[PDB]
Amino acid sequence: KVFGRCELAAAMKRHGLDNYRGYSLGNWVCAAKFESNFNTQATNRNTDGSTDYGILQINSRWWCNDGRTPGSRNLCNIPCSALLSSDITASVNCAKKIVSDGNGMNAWVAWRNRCKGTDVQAWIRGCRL
Ligand SMILES: C[C@@H](O)CN1CCN(CC(=O)O)CCN(CC(=O)O)CCN(CC(=O)O)CC1
Ligand SMILES: C[C@@H](O)CN1CCN(CC(=O)O)CCN(CC(=O)O)CCN(CC(=O)O)CC1
Ligand SMILES: [Cl-]
Ligand SMILES: [Cl-]
Ligand SMILES: [Cl-]
Ligand SMILES: [Cl-]
Ligand SMILES: [Cl-]
Ligand SMILES: [Cl-]
Ligand SMILES: [Gd]
Ligand code: NA
Repeated sequence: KVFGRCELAAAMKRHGLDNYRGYSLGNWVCAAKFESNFNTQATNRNTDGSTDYGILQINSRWWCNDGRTPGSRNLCNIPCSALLSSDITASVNCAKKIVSDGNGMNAWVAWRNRCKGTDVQAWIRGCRL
């Protein structure tokens, strides 16, 4: 599923991601745009052989099982395919664990380089939320 901006904002808010760990909703929407272009089915292979999955490009090295990242962990206790569903619940629940792990949203490279320090409220501007 390719979400619209306000559609994704509403879903993230409903699932409690807004202000989670102090990160306002626009941070999460901005991260999703640059990680996945709002596409739940996005997948991208990393240099080390892990893969990133879903709207927030969550990494099989630590967070989900894809059966092809030998030696990796599955700290969200999910198949990585659960992160590709039209329903973002699993991605949100796993993102909450990631952003709580000490590094905050710096875990998302596209967020650090393209969202951090910007006017992120622009990403939710105009939406009814
Ligand atoms: C903040 C960094 O630590 C992030 N971290 C980098 C790698 N870590 C480094 C280390 O923990 O020294 C080694 C693996 N780490 C072991 C563990 O955490 O117990 C599991 C994955 N972690 C889970 C987490 O950290 O909550 C996510 C990635
Ligand atoms: C192997 C190293 O990770 C040892 N570690 C070095 C420092 N870590 C590094 C990191 O976790 O990235 C940061 C603090 N760490 C956060 C956490 O672990 O959740 C708490 C203490 N840790 C608990 C543990 O790791 O079992 C012991 C010391
Ligand atoms: Cl929309
Ligand atoms: Cl915001
Ligand atoms: Cl694996
Ligand atoms: Cl594990
Ligand atoms: Cl933080
Ligand atoms: Cl990570
Ligand atoms: Gd860690
Ligand atoms: Na894994």
